[PDB]
Amino acid sequence: AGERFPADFVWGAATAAYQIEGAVREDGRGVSIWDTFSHTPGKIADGTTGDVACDSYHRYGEDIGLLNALGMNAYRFSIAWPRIVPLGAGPINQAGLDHYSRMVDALLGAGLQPFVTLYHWDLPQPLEDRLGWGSRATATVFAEYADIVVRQLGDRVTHWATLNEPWCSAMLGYYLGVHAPGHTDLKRGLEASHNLLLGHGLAVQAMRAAAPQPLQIGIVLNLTPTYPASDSPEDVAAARRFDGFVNRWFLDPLAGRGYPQDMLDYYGAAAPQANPEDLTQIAAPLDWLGVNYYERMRAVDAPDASLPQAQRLDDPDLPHTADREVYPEGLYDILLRLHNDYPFRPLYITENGCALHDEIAEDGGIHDGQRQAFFEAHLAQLQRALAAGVPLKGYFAWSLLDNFEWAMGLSMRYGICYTNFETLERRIKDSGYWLRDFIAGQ
Ligand SMILES: *[C@H]1O[C@H](CO)[C@@H](O)[C@H](O)[C@H]1F
Ligand code: NA
Repeated sequence: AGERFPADFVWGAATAAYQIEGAVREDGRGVSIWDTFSHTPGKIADGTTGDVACDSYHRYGEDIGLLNALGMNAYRFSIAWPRIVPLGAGPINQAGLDHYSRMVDALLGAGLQPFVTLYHWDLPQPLEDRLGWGSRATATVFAEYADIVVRQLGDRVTHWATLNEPWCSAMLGYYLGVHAPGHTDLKRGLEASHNLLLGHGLAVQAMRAAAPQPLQIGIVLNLTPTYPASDSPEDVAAARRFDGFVNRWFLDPLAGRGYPQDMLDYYGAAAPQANPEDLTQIAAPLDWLGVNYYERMRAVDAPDASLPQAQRLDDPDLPHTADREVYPEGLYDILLRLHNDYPFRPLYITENGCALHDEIAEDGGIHDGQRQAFFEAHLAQLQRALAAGVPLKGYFAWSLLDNFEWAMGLSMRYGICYTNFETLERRIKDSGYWLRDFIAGQ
């Protein structure tokens, strides 16, 4: 494959508001489901919360300094709905909009294109009190929030994503209970998935009407390429079920193909009520799709397990990070599939990276060679994808800096920059210097 990326390729790093900002009560911010969840004893592995995190509400200028030192040309970050509409449904908080306005101006002044995520999991708690993503009304008010934000910032921000990883919000938040709000019911999770998709579609339409200029609007999906452990009917069916559970359940309705019928049959009475009107809304045309990629699923049939009755067959020969199996070829596979089998284009890699047991060494650096190798290998797969015609326009490393990693708290470090959570000092890791020098060469 090729050596060089396009001259106008987007090179960035990514964060999310609750994971980095802190300042959870400042300047009118409301309570989010992640404030409630992280303050519930036992939900976070290490007793931490997002109360301070990286203090990026006050220290985003330091984050900009890091992006500049890395030679990036873009920054993917989220806007906290609790800062914009603290009650979820209700009046706006101009102080919240002004904060992000200043941030956007600081990014543009630095030559960093803002790639804004509207929803990165921090649902206002008052909406969860009224069933959260279990209620259609949450979709409606999400679109109202999207309208307000674009009205004020859309003169400067062209590239917007509605949702980050609706599979996580629905299935981890309402079915498996490991993410906020922490419910454990399949029917509620599937209902949440529909109202997330509906909220996405309503927001796209609202954003286009509210925008002062044409916008490039996408959605961001985690995708897991799935492979049967054997060619038996049982294992192949398990792979199809897992592929439907994570990938096709979201890709198909967004593509105007309805929900996948095999999954509707498998889910039975737990499937949501989806009329043709909702599906037309959900398929609101998009300008790009964001792909979040870390891992494959090598599936074996698991009849006694919870739905989708498919377990991972571990490969001890493959490298593992602090929390995941490394399989770079899956990134090529999933992109080839999107390019040839689905209508979304162009594509951005909106999240890719890894977690390691990073420490500051005696010399002062962070020697994260496995993370450097992770980036090198995945970037090579992107060159293969580009060679095959995949319309890939950018890449965002997850994450700019170590941050609050959801149910694992501050204990799971994904940064290309190290965060000292006691002093708030950031330091570039060796992999970040590698990205800097690779990008500079491009
Ligand atoms: C994508 O995955 C990373 C690692 O688990 C999370 O920190 C991000 O919030 C999620 F969008
Ligand atoms: Na390892």
